Amino acid sequence: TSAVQQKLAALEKSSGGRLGVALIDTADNTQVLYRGDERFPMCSTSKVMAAAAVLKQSETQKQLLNQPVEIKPADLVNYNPIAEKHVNGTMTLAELSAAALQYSDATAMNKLIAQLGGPGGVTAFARAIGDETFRLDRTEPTLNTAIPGDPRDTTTPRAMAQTLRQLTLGHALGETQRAQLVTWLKGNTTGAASIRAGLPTSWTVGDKTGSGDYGTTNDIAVIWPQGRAPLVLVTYFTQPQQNAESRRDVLASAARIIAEGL
Repeated sequence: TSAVQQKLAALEKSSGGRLGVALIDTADNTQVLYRGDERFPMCSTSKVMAAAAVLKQSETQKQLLNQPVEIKPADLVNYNPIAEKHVNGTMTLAELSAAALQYSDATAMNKLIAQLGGPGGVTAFARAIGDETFRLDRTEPTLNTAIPGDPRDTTTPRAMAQTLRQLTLGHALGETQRAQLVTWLKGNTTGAASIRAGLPTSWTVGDKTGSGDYGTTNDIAVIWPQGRAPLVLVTYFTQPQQNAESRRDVLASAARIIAEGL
């Protein structure tokens, strides 16, 4: 095993949970995995797939991103920092995608899932871009529940890193849509303590964090270092106790191991 794999095992051993990591280095297309084929609960990170799936709808539905969507009182769920300002008003699908990605607005995610025809529509998009692993089964606020061994709303680090790469660096989206997804991810407001905390400040990062119960603490990132080609990094972490505390710091450590070791 590599020095990196030994460091990630040591990190998990000290962490009080189960760690999954996938790194793709687009310089030479090498991949480094830790528990890369085990399922982990996604929580907020599934917002990337929903926003992307709406971006893909917009490739053929002109002006879709600018369509107003009513925010109704029944839509409010567990964390609504943007949508709670718009009840009985409207937000466009672009505003909903920005709110879900950059603030982790759960109401906004439920509107995106509904725009796709439910959780099966988000999963259908994953299958259409070659992700056979991702599954979304539920909606907010139940997506924040991360019961050990439950395969609902899970993916694997390997699959999530491949999909994230195809969405941001590859050809899964149209050029305008890919750029918009990357812009949204670079403007995330919730990631300062997670992968970003383990990276040199000069590197450009787009990411989506997530957290839920079982102390589930996640982050998926695309990283443009200086001096080398971009990287894609996924870090999932979940713990055995239902009310375990979030460990953004473990994700920062995994990011540091990768940034220093590859």
